[PDB]
Formats: sequence, structure tokens, C-alpha cells
Amino acid sequence: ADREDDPNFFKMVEGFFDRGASIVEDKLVEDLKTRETEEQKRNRVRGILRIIKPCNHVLSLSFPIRRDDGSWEVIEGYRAQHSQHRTPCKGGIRYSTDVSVDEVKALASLMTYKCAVVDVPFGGAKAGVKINPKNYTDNELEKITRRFTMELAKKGFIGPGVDVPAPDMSTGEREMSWIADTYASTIGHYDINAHACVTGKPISQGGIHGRISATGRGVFHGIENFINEASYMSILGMTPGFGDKTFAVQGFGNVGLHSMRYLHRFGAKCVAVGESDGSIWNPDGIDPKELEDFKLQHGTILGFPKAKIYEGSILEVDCDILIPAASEKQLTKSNAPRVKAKIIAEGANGPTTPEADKIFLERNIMVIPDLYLNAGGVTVSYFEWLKNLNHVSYGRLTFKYERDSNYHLLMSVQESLERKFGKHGGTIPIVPTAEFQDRISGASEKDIVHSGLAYTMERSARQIMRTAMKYNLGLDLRTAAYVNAIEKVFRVYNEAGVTFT
Amino acid sequence: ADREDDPNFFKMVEGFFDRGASIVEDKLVEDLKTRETEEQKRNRVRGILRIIKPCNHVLSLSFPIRRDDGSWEVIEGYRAQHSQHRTPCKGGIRYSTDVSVDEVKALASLMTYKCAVVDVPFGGAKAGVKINPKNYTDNELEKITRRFTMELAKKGFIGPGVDVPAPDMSTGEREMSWIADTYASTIGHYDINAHACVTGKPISQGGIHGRISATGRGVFHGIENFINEASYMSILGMTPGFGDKTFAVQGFGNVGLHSMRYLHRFGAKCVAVGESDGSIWNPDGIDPKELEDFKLQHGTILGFPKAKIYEGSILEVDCDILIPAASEKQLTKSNAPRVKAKIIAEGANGPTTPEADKIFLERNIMVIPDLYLNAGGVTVSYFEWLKNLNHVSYGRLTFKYERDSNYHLLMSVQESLERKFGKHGGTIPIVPTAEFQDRISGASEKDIVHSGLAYTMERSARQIMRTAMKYNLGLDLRTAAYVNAIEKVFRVYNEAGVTFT
Amino acid sequence: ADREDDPNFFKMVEGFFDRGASIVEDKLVEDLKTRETEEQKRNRVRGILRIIKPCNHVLSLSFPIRRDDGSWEVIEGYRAQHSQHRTPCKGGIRYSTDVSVDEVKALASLMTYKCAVVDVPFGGAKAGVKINPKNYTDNELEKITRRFTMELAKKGFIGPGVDVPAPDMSTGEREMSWIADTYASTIGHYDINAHACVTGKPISQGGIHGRISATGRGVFHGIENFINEASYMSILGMTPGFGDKTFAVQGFGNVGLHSMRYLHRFGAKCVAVGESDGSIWNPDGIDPKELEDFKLQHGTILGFPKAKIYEGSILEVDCDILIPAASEKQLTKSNAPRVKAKIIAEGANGPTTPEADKIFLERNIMVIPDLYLNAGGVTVSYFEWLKNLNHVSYGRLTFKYERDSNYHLLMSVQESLERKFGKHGGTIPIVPTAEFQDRISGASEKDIVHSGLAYTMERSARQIMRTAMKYNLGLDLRTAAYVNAIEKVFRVYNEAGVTFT
Ligand SMILES: NC(=O)C1=CN([C@@H]2O[C@H](COP(=O)(O)OP(=O)(O)OC[C@H]3O[C@@H](n4cnc5c(N)ncnc54)[C@H](OP(=O)(O)O)[C@@H]3O)[C@@H](O)[C@H]2O)C=CC1
Ligand SMILES: NC(=O)C1=CN([C@@H]2O[C@H](COP(=O)(O)OP(=O)(O)OC[C@H]3O[C@@H](n4cnc5c(N)ncnc54)[C@H](OP(=O)(O)O)[C@@H]3O)[C@@H](O)[C@H]2O)C=CC1
Ligand SMILES: NC(=O)C1=CN([C@@H]2O[C@H](COP(=O)(O)OP(=O)(O)OC[C@H]3O[C@@H](n4cnc5c(N)ncnc54)[C@H](OP(=O)(O)O)[C@@H]3O)[C@@H](O)[C@H]2O)C=CC1
Ligand SMILES: Nc1nc2c(ncn2[C@@H]2O[C@H](COP(=O)(O)OP(=O)(O)OP(=O)(O)O)[C@@H](O)[C@H]2O)c(=O)[nH]1
Ligand SMILES: Nc1nc2c(ncn2[C@@H]2O[C@H](COP(=O)(O)OP(=O)(O)OP(=O)(O)O)[C@@H](O)[C@H]2O)c(=O)[nH]1
Ligand SMILES: Nc1nc2c(ncn2[C@@H]2O[C@H](COP(=O)(O)OP(=O)(O)OP(=O)(O)O)[C@@H](O)[C@H]2O)c(=O)[nH]1
Ligand SMILES: Oc1c(Cl)cc(Cl)cc1Sc1cc(Cl)cc(Cl)c1O
Ligand SMILES: Oc1c(Cl)cc(Cl)cc1Sc1cc(Cl)cc(Cl)c1O
Ligand SMILES: Oc1c(Cl)cc(Cl)cc1Sc1cc(Cl)cc(Cl)c1O
Repeated sequence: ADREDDPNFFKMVEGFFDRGASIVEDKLVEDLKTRETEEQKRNRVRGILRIIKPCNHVLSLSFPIRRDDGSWEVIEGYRAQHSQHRTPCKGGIRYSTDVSVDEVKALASLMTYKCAVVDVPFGGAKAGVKINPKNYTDNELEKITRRFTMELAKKGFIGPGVDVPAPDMSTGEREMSWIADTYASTIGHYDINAHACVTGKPISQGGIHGRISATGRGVFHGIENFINEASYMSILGMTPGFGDKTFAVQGFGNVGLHSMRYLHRFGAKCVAVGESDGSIWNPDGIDPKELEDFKLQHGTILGFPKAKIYEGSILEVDCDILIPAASEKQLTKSNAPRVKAKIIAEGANGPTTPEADKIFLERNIMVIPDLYLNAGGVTVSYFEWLKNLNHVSYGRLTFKYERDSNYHLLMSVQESLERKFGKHGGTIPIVPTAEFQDRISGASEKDIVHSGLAYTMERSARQIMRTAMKYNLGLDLRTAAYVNAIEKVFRVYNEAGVTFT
Repeated sequence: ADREDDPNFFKMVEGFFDRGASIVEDKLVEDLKTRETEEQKRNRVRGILRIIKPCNHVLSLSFPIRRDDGSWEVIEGYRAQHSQHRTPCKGGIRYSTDVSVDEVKALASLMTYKCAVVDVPFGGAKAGVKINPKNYTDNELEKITRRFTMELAKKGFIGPGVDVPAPDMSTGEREMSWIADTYASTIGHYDINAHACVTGKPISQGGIHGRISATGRGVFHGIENFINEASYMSILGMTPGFGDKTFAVQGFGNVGLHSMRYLHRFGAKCVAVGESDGSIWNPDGIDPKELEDFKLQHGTILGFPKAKIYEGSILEVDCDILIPAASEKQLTKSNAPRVKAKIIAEGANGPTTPEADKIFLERNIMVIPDLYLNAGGVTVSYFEWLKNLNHVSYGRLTFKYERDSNYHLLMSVQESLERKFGKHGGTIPIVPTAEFQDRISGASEKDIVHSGLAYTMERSARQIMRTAMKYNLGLDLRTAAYVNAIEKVFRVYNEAGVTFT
Repeated sequence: ADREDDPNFFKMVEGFFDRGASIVEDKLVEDLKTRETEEQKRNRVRGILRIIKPCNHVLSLSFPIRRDDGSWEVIEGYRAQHSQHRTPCKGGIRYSTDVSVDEVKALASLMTYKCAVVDVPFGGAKAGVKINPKNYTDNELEKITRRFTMELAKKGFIGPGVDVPAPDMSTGEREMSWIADTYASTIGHYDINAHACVTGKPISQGGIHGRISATGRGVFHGIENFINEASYMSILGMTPGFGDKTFAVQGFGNVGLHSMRYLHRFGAKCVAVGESDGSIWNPDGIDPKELEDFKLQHGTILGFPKAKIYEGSILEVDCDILIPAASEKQLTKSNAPRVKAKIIAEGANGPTTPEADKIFLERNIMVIPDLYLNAGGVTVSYFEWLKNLNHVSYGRLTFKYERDSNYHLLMSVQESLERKFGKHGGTIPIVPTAEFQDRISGASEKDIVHSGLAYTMERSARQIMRTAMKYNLGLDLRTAAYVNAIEKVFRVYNEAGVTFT
């Protein structure tokens, strides 16, 4: 992911952390619920922060699997649990040769800070299996994930109340299904909540509506919240709204594909899509549906008819909004001065280096941070988990009751008015509007996911704005986010019996 | 140190492994129970060996502890489990700033190879907590080990049937007691075998006789087995026996102190004792009991009256036998040409580098390998574990029965002879010899430990000699040991169904 | 099996049971520890016996497996637990299309009666998977047994202290290994005794010496105990001993092959070996070692050079002893009048029908019953289980102690005599005989298995003889066996909240 500026992903995130640690250190000694004072309160805060930064647990595994051609192979895997300040750890599983102890630790800590930003009660965790999925058959991949689950289960790295994985790079519903099945068929066979051991499951296996596209939907909302402020767009030299905007996304998987689908829906036009092979381009825009079909049938976006094979880094293309949705450290000190985009919407985790962040602050480029912007995935994963614990489809017990109820409520206003305006008025039909007619039986699963996600992205967005203001951070939203996150994680160690001298 | 051949400890052991892997690879394709043939049998062996080398599990921990002065501190710890080919993993816990992921992995794998050499049914494991014990109070140390136990317990890194720790550098009965107590009071409170979760415990807590001095006793036996062969001493230019031998030990702790006590008992005289501060020397010998008292009262061996402060590396002193009983990589390419000793008895784990091994083979210096020589500790740890599972003091149920039994057996020969040689002979008292009188009621715990250890060290010693011969390895006992070890670990992997038909 | 007499396998055993139930019903009302009397004591015995006959639990399973060619297949399986009067149930696993609910129930009950006869503290159990192993690959078989284990484990039909399987028809070490591995890697991963969940395991996986040939060895002993009584051979018209005897075995697997090996060792000559394809014959005898090689290389005994393909039912061949070691109901009312053999040694379970038993009693043919004769397998399975619970190789802790001990004991007689017969005698070396020299270090695993089995077969044999006498049952050993068995199982009921209250 670079040579000159390839800081260790974990140290990189610690940098992001330490930055916010400075900014809020005062509000913390303030809110510190201690009878002691001065330097002891200053010291205590530092001690607590020193606890939060390092990952509490990291499991490195080396297990064998029998390949299809009879041969034996040893594959490596890791799962790090950054924090248990909130009982169930949460974090996906990545399948890639790029994975390593440090990459996983970094991702794990990003998970807990992001959960805090978005108010999801999970400490962060992350897993990685060092393989290139494309070099294995479906049958070998199944053996790999099922075996990996058991090793995690035996050491306490997976379970409804201990640690709940989910998809990430090169893993999806299929893998999640295998994980759930392995867990429920063995260790959790007596557990009524066995299927809540993992999220991102297929809908038919206890998964939840819109989880696959949840990150993209969330990316849309995160951009929407800022792109409609004017108090922010005036500083970038842009008009609010999506209608006259162009964007380019690096990555065309679960994050990239859906981010693109949603932005295109509200008027923004996709100017370029990138992948590992390369990228494509078209100033008149590219349609998300057609591109997905081409990719689906040909296995690559390159060669797409309604566009041209671009030659010159998808990140440097000319557009209003750049959405890196691939891997980490894609924007560094080297390519940063060349982004051409005014808004960097981080769909991926850690796509920009700290050094690249500076250049972006100088060139007046707004970087909507990953720990807020991509949290739509974990947010809906939280909903999936909750659904598995309740064992019911949201609304099932209340549809008829709320429907009958709303009609009687409306009938109460109708009758009251006919009672008043006796014969003068006549019949005064009080009927639902078309919109309320669709909400007549109350919320369903799909409804809750959508409105719940929009609500979360909005609540957290304001929180970040209020914080950027209170500390005059300008377009340094990342720092505002870590500030909010440290504050929330602090609340748990602080007020807690532990730390009461 | 010395700055020259300071290799990755783990890689170093892998080197030792790969060496033996070559030497036995043929006897393995031979004993391979496969219907297939040629390269497939050759390939299968390589695949299995590739499984055995890497550690299966490594847990890295970062947990906080409240220091005595109220402050918060984060301490790091690790426990690696190299192999589970034998269900309970076994390995000590080291307290040192020198500990790291690699050091622990290396030690862990040495544990499994050593258990195999000595026929103890445990896969290897090892733990390390990165602290210098001397910079903490007893109360802080207790909090550190108890908390470390819980973290290991919750992730499956300690338990009677999963993983059984023991002492190592800077840990002893005290720490083991804390570990047992923490485990038994929490997770294992219902477990009838809870106290078998750890070994090296104080005798009053379920520990076993002679475990503290077990490594020293074993070091004595390992040296005895070779120093009395002539077929080996002729090649070193020495006479068999201990009576006219001198030795120097680097380290004066659990290994060093007892190795010294036992060698001194059979006539060998200790010429020099070394520690981290430095060493002392006296050509007429130093007495183990007096040196221990001085050390006990003054906290250091330096300044001992019946000896002089030596200035010139304890490893280079002039003597017949050198016993490094401290830490790893103490004998390298740099100091090797200067040992002056003909026999290097490795009390410590990995004290000599591979490059140092060559120089030792050329200068015709016999290196009695660590995976055999120091295994007296694990061997007796195995006895402690067995004792905890049986819940009885060895002999308690049989003392009176065997005593009465032996007298009637002896009376049977007495009466038979008086019956024959009627009045010619007269009374023909058949009485035990003084030695048999002490064995009249059968073995006690102490008896089983001593005779069990001697037996083990002897059985394994012959096995190594037979192997050094079969492959003409000369004074390369280390390689003979790994050969024996790979052979034994191999057998659990071979078997049909296991690595598959 | 016929169309004439092919009684229901279960009903058939109930018949055998009811027969003995009558014979001992009186000694039971006698030994009944009741204050009440007459018919109430008579009634209570009947009630208890009504409890013992039916199997307590039977699990029928239907689970899918993915065949190698991608297709899906549903396989059927069952495991019955006849009695829990002794906590761990014990019984093998059969792979055959002949398996069914009734066959397994019958086998299960035979297991508990046989364990009682042989004094092994296990209630009986049995499993069967309805497949012909030859129509599946090794990989499919592995999936089949591993999946079957999990289904049994989840419903409490396998575990160290609940139910311990073992081999039977078409299953061996390999399958047992898969079972142990599946159990220990999942449900029993924390269990220190996980590997005792099954027996008949490969030696390198915790199996025990001589388990494979244990049934054959036991068959030898069972025949030996009766063939050397004269008080029994006079009634058959035979001389005691093996030297001048000929035999024919139906079945050349784990039971048949070893029964043949052991009888041939003590002078008896094998005249014919049978299999499903057919049989072979040679009046001068057939050598067990050569026949095994031919079978091993060609997959069939037919066509063996040092013998001829026999055409006429292996059971009707002319010989002194007939050993049916295949499946049940091979000797019925139809072929019984044609056995030509004076002794029927039942290696297999239920090879003779009740109706065939009559004809055998009339023709004065002694039928050494299966519940005694083939119990060598379970007996040694019991030793394997015990070994797994103790986690040590028998003798390992005591070899050197007992060796040193015996020499001092012998030295005590030597010194006592030299003390007496001062200079008259001179040196009076007291040295072990060659035989005692091999027993100098005490018993090893192999020693305990052999001597423990011989002891058991002998103790039970006398018990049966004493019972055949006390009731003048003549050559009706089967009934004597069930009498002994009901007595032992009933004892457990004549005191467990049963006869009481
Ligand atoms: N639920 C989720 O999955 C969530 C994921 N995220 C974030 O998004 C990333 C996950 O993407 P998912 O894992 O969603 O993506 P998926 O694996 O589908 O992404 C696939 C795309 O990534 C592209 N890609 C990979 N590496 C590069 C590269 N070096 N340069 C250009 N393109 C590249 C692939 O091209 P190609 O196929 O040729 O390699 C492919 O188009 C994570 O890092 C994570 O932080 C955040 C929240 C939720
Ligand atoms: N059961 C057991 O304990 C077993 C131990 N071993 C081996 O021995 C080691 C364990 O020793 P224990 O843990 O037994 O030792 P203990 O801590 O008692 O050893 C204490 C001694 O180690 C000396 N020491 C440490 N570092 C150095 C150095 N760089 N140079 C010179 N001397 C040094 C100390 O000097 P100072 O006090 O000034 O630091 C002290 O005299 C392990 O590495 C292991 O491989 C082998 C088998 C079993
Ligand atoms: N641990 C144990 O296994 C124990 C077993 N036993 C007894 O031994 C029997 C088990 O044998 P295992 O199951 O040991 O035998 P294994 O499957 O090895 O027996 C294989 C032999 O059975 C022969 N066979 C099967 N059916 C017939 C038939 N209808 N006619 C002629 N030969 C046949 C086979 O011929 P083919 O290959 O062509 O089918 C083959 O030679 C049981 O009934 C049991 O009572 C008793 C105690 C312990
Ligand atoms: N690739 C792709 N996936 C889709 C599409 N439509 C639905 N899905 C699946 O369903 C989820 C997307 O749901 P949405 O289409 O965004 O739901 P919605 O249309 O916004 O719901 P409404 O606003 O009430 O109409 C993902 O998890 C997909 O698996 C599509 O057009 N393309
Ligand atoms: N306090 C103290 N304890 C010691 C000393 N030396 C050894 N020990 C400890 O106890 C042994 C003491 O053994 P006894 O003194 O009980 O040993 P023993 O039975 O004569 O040993 P053997 O002669 O080899 O059979 C070791 O296990 C040490 O842990 C010493 O000098 N002082
Ligand atoms: N299939 C088979 N296995 C055998 C035979 N002979 C011995 N065994 C084995 O008994 C083995 C170890 O046997 P040893 O200790 O060398 O046997 P012995 O030499 O003590 O064996 P026996 O002659 O049966 O008493 C197991 O691994 C079995 O495979 C045989 O003829 N056929
Ligand atoms: O680990 C496996 C082994 Cl030994 C054999 C097979 Cl046929 C598959 C696997 S993967 C796996 C699958 C499940 Cl359902 C459970 C576990 Cl415990 C597994 O390891
Ligand atoms: O972990 C500890 C906390 Cl939070 C507070 C205190 Cl006063 C001690 C400890 S150490 C410890 C000791 C035991 Cl007996 C059990 C556990 Cl669970 C410990 O962590
Ligand atoms: O049941 C299986 C599934 Cl669903 C997938 C694979 Cl590849 C193998 C099996 S068999 C099996 C093997 C193990 Cl080790 C554990 C379990 Cl519970 C199994 O079902």
C-alpha cells in the first residue's frame, strides 16, 4: 500500500487516538468524578487512556487443512479483541494475504472506536485468515472457515455473549452461514441464542434485511449529513446536495457497490470505479446496475462497454467526492496533493495515512472519517444480533393491533367533529394519507433497519459537528470523532468502582 | 550478549528441528503405514512435519493492574501452545523483560520436543509476563499472577486437561500457589481435579516431593549416563566418573543451585558460580551449602569469603564440565572457541546457538542437549499432575500390606529350608539386608519420584545413544534427540484416519 | 436366518433371558432382602426382571452427508442403551445393511449380560449405521462416522461417563480414531478424560496393547477352560487339549483371524476358513500367517494355493471345533443336525438360534455361549478405558523401583545364607530364573492385558461350571451364563431404591 509513508497500521490508529486524547484530556479531568485533585486527576486520566489503547487479547492460530488434491496445508489466522469495556466484542473476518497481527489489531481498535461513535454497545474485535480466497475451491474454503470457527470457539473468541464476527474483505453471507452452523452444531448446541454468535448471516438463516447494503446506505447518510450543511460546503466551495455532484469509488465490493448504488439514486453521477486490476472512467457517469451485471458475468469491471479503461490511479481522478472502499493506506503523502476531490468519504477502514491527513487539511479537503462514515455495517449488525435474541420478526405481534388502533384513533377525530359540526358539515372522512397508509400497521423489520440507521448516522453526525465546533477543529472531523469516542469509552472506566482510588 | 550470532530463538529451534527432520525422513517413509508409494509417501511425511513445526496457538495479553501507590499500569503477557498432539499442554511461566512472542514460541516448542524425548504425554506450551519481578512488591506480584491466570483461564490457556503451567525464570512455588488458588476458586471450583491445573506447587498445596530440585537431579543423571560410557569419554580425553571432575555453572537459581548440589555430592568439585552481576572462582572448589547461605543472607554470590570475584566470563573458565543454567544464547560463535570445557551440560533452554554447535563439534566438545538434559523438571511435573488426579499419597493404602507380605515371603524361604535341612542346619534366619529394610513397605512418594526420574533419564539416554550410533552422529547428541522426538511426535500423526488413510 | 427359524433377534435373546430367569427365580426370592414375604417377594423379583429386559433408550437417526460426487444422501443409524445399572454404557458400532432397530437392541442387551458375566462394570449399548462400507470412499466414511459421533454426542449417546463405543462389524481402529477425535475436538475439548469416550483406539491415540486381537485371545481361553476339564470332554467323546484337535472358523476378520491364530499356536490345526464369498478347505491344516497375507494382497481367501475352494457350508465341515465368527443366526434348525463338530465356540454374537440350541443339546454338542466366550473384547476395552483415566502407561512409575527391590529381596536371602553357612558354603548366588528375569521390573501394559484377560476368562469359566452343576444343566452353558448374569445385574436392583420403599 506504499513505500515512502507506510506507517504500521496499528501505530497509525494510535496516532489518530493520541490526537483526540490531547483535545479532550481537559474535559475529562473536569468530568472526572474524583474527590482528589490537580495532577492526580490529570494522572488518572492518562492511566485510563493508557488502558484503552492497547488490545486486550490477540490470538494467533496455525491450523492444518486437507486440500482437495489430498495434500496438507497450514493456514494462519488471527483474531484480536481490542476492548471488553462492553461485553460482546464485535468485528469482521478478513480473508487476504495482506492480513497480519498488526493489521488485525488496528482494525480491531477501529471497531471499538467506531462502535462508540455510533453508540453500539460492543467492544471492538477483528479476525484475519492469511489466504487469497481465489486460490481455493468452495469446498476448501468451507473447511477453512469451519475449522477456524472451532479454534476460535475453543479459546473464547466467538460466542453470542463473548465475541460476534461478521463479514469483511472477501467474506460474506456464505462464510457467516458456515460460522453460525459450526458454532450452533457444536459448542452452542444447547444455547437458545446460538445463532447470534455471528452477524451478516443470510436472511433465511437469521440474518437481517439490508445488512449486505448496510455500509453503502450508511456511507450515503454520512455524506448527506455533511453535504447539506452549507456551513461546511461553503468552505469547500461547493453547493449543498447530490444532484450536481460527481464521485469516484475505489473498490466495487460490498462497500463500494452499494455506496455507488445509493449516491447514484439521489442524483450524483459515478464518474469512475476502481479495482485491483485497474479502473474505468466516463465523465457522463456510469450506471451501477449495468456495471454490476458486467462484473457479475465477466468477473471484472475492466472492458465495460459504457466506459473506458482509465489509466492513472482512481484516487487522482477529477470529481467532487472520492470514496476509497478497498483496503487501508491508499491515500498517503505521495498521492495526496493530487486528489482533485473536495470530499474524501472513507468507506474502507484506515484508507488515509496521518501524513496524508495534513495535506488534506491544508488543501481544505474535508475527510469524513471511517469510524463514523462506515459504521452503518456494525450498526445494522447490532440490529441482527438483537433480532436473534428476540426470536421474532419485528412487528409480527403488533401489526393487527396497531392497524386497528390507528383507525379507531382517526375515527375518534372523525366522530368528534361530526358530533360538533352536526349536520352543517355532514360526513367528515378522516383517512390516512398515502404515506401514513404504509405506516398504518407500525414498523416492520425493513422499516426499523432503515429508520434506525438513518437516525444513528444523523445523531452521530450532529455529535461530531458540535465537537468540531467546540474545539474549532474545522475540517478535522476525524479528530472530532475520536474525541467523541474517547469520551464515551472513558465514561465506562471512569464512573465504575474501578478507578475510585 | 555478544552481538554476533543472536538469531531468532524460534528460527533457531526450527533449525535444530529441520536438521533432525532430514536425518529421519527416510525411516519415516519406511514406517509410513500407507498403501500408496514413492513420492506420495515422501510428500506426506513432509506435510505432517510442516504441521508439527508451527505453534498451533499463541495468546498475547495486555491487562491493567493497580500498583501499590494507586497508579495504573499495563503489563504484557503471552502463552503459546505449540502442540496438542497430546491433550494437556505443559510448560512454565517466565517473568522477565526479555520475554516476547518469539521467545515464548521457541520455549513452547522446546517443551513438546523435550516431553517427547522423555516420554511425558504432554504437548508443549510456555508463558511469559514482561516484567522484572524485582521492581514490584509481593502484593503487586500476587495481583499480577492472579489476574494473568484468569485471563488465561477465560481463553482456555489453563486447566487440568487443557494446559498445565509450572515455574520457570523468576517464578516458583509461591506463584504456582497463587495460580492454583485463582483457578480452583473461580472457574474450576466444581472440578475434582482443579489443583492439577498447575505444577511445581508447594508440597502442602498438592505439590510433589523433590520437584524444586528435580531439574538439578535430572541434570546430574543426564551427565552421569554419558560420563560413564568410556566409548564417549575416550573421545573427549577424560576418565569416566565424577570423582576427579571440576565444573562451573552459569546461574544459581532452581536449576543451577541444585545441579551444583548434586554434582558436588558425587565427588565433582564446583570451581565457579556465575550470576548476572558477575561470577566467583576457586580452584579448590566451592561448597554448595555455604554459597547458598551467603546468597540467602546477602542477596548475591559476589563477595563470598571462600572464593574470589572472577573477572572473565564464567563460560570461559577452566574446567571439565560447563553447565549453563541461565537464559538462552549464552554460547555463540564468538565465545565458543574459548570454553575450555569438554562437556557442555545444557541446564537452561537453548543456551547454545547453532553456529556455536559447529565449533563445539570441531573442537570435539560433547554437548548434552537441553531437550533431554533438563527434562527432569517436566518429568517430575508429570508425576505431580498424576498425584493430583489420584488424590492419594503413594503407598498409603499399601504400606502395611506389602510389609507384612515381604516378611511372609522371606519366612517362606526360611521355613522351607528349615524343613529341608531339618536339625542339621538349625534356625536359618532369613532377614532383609539394610537396603531392603528401607524398601520393606514398598515405595513412597519420594521413592517413586527418584526411581521414576532415574529410570526416565536412563531410558532416554540409551535411546539417544542408539540413535547417535545408527546415524553415526558422533558427539551430535542434539540431533540424535530431535530425531527421537520427531519420530515419537510422528506416530500420533501417522495412524490411519488421523492424517487420513 | 431362513424363513423357518429366523426369530426376531431381540425376542431370541429375551428367550435366552427368560430361560435363566426361571432357573434362578428361587435363589432370588431367597437372597431378597425384604421384611415382607411369600408372593410379595415372588412378585418383586418378577417386577425387577421386567425392568432389566427392555432397553432403556434407543435413538434412531437420519442424517445427510455430501457424497464425493457432489450428491446428497441420507444415511440411517441407531444406538441403543439397554441398561444404565452401571453408569457408563458400553458397546460397539456396526456398519452394515443388515442393521436395524431390533438387531441393535438385541446386541445392546447381549452387551450388558456379557459384561455382567465377565464382571466389567458397564451397562450394555450398541450402535449400527445402515451402510455397506465397501460402497463408499475413505473420505465419505470419515464424514459418515464423524457426523454420526456428533449426533450421538448431542443427545447423550457418547461420552467417557455416559456411553463408550468400540469396534464391531466393519469398523476398527480407524473409525474409533475418528470418533475420539470428533468428540475431543468439540464437546469434550475441556474434558481431561475426553479420549476415554471410545475404545479400540489405535495404540498411538490412547488405545491399549492387544485390543485388536483381544477377542481371539479370549476365544482361545474360553475354549481352553472347558477343553481341559475331562468332566466335560468325556461327554463329547474327546480327549482334553488342543494338540490333536481340528477347527473351522466362519469369518476371517478381527474375531476369526485371531481366534484362528491363537488356536493354531497351541497345536490345533485349522481345517477350513469361511467368508461371505465362500470358504476354503484342507484336512492337513491351513496356516494363519500365510492365509492372512493372501487375503491382504488379494482381498479374498478364495483361490488360496495351500487349500481348495470348499463347496458345502463352512458350518457343516468335518472338525472337532466350529467357531462361527461372523454374524447372527448362522446355525438354525435346518443346518444344526449337520454340524459334525462336538464343540460350538461362539465368537460372534448370537450365531445360534434357540431352536438350534435344542438339537445341539440332544446331539450332545457343547455350545460355549457368546456372552462369555467373546467377552475378551469388552474386557480389554475396559482396560483401555481405565488406562485413559489414569493417564500413565502401566509400570512406568514403578519399573526401576520394583527391579531394584527384587534384587535386594534376593540379596537378602543370599546374605542370610552366607551369614549362616559362613565359609562352609562360600558364595551362594541367588539369581532370578529366566522366567522371573522377565518379570523383574513388574508388569507392563502388555503383561496386564494378557494376565488380566486370562484371569477374567478363568474366573468366569469356573463361575459358569459351578452354576451348570448346581442346577444340573449339563451342556447348557448358555443358561448357566444368563443365570450368573441375571444374578449380578439383579443384585444392583436388590438395593437401589428398588426393593426398598
Ligand atoms: N460489512 C462490511 O463488509 C463492511 C466493510 N467495511 C470496510 O470496507 C472494506 C471492505 O470491503 P469489502 O470487504 O466490504 O469489500 P469486498 O471484498 O467486496 O470488496 C471487494 C473490492 O475490493 C477491491 N480492492 C481490494 N483491494 C484493492 C486495491 N488495493 N486497490 C483497488 N481495489 C481493491 C476489489 O477488487 P479485486 O476483487 O480485483 O481485489 C473488489 O472490487 C474493509 O476494509 C472495511 O474496513 C466497513 C464496514 C462494513
Ligand atoms: N523447572 C524448572 O525451573 C526448569 C528450568 N529449566 C531451564 O533453566 C531456566 C530457568 O531458570 P530458573 O527459571 O530455573 O532460574 P531461576 O530464576 O532461579 O534462576 C536464577 C539465576 O538466573 C541467573 N541469570 C539470569 N540471567 C543471567 C545472565 N544473562 N547471565 C548470567 N546469569 C543469569 C540469575 O542471576 P541474577 O539473580 O543476578 O539475575 C540467578 O542466579 C530456563 O530457561 C529453563 O530453560 C529447565 C528445565 C526445568
Ligand atoms: N471388538 C470386537 O470387534 C469384538 C467382536 N466380537 C464378535 O465378533 C463378531 C464381530 O466380527 P467383526 O465385527 O469382529 O468381524 P469383522 O467385520 O472383521 O469380520 C469380518 C469377517 O466377517 C465375515 N462375514 C460377515 N458375514 C458373513 C456371512 N454371512 N457368512 C460368512 N462370513 C461372513 C467377512 O467376510 P466378508 O468380508 O466377505 O463380509 C469377514 O471375513 C461379532 O458378532 C461379535 O460377537 C466380540 C467381542 C469383541
Ligand atoms: N446488488 C444488488 N443487490 C440488491 C438489489 N436490490 C436489493 N438487493 C439486496 O437487498 C439489500 C438492498 O436492499 P435495498 O434495495 O437498498 O432496499 P430498498 O429498495 O432501499 O427498500 P425501500 O427504500 O423500502 O424500497 C442488499 O443487502 C442486497 O442483498 C440490487 O438492485 N442490486
Ligand atoms: N532450606 C533448604 N532447602 C533445601 C536445601 N537444599 C535442598 N533443599 C530442598 O529439598 C530437597 C531437600 O531434600 P531432603 O533434604 O528433603 O532431600 P533428600 O531426600 O536427602 O534428597 P536425596 O538425597 O536426593 O534423596 C530439594 O527438593 C530442595 O527443594 C538447603 O540448603 N536449604
Ligand atoms: N492383524 C494382525 N495383527 C497382529 C498380528 N500379530 C500381532 N499383531 C499385533 O499385536 C501388535 C503389537 O504386537 P506385539 O507386542 O509385537 O505382539 P506379540 O508379538 O506380543 O503379539 P501376539 O503374537 O498376538 O501375542 C498390535 O499392533 C497388532 O497389530 C497378526 O498376526 N495379525
Ligand atoms: O475439522 C474437520 C475435520 Cl477433522 C473433518 C471434516 Cl470432514 C471437516 C472438518 S471442518 C469442521 C466442520 C464442523 Cl461441522 C465441525 C468441526 Cl469441529 C470442524 O472442524
Ligand atoms: O483483578 C483484580 C481486581 Cl480487578 C481487583 C482486586 Cl482487589 C484484585 C484483582 S487480582 C484477582 C484476584 C483473584 Cl483472587 C481473582 C481474580 Cl479474578 C483477580 O483478578
Ligand atoms: O457435518 C459436516 C458438515 Cl455440515 C460439513 C463438513 Cl465439511 C463435514 C461435516 S461432518 C462433521 C465433522 C466434524 Cl469434525 C464435526 C461435525 Cl459437527 C460434523 O458434522
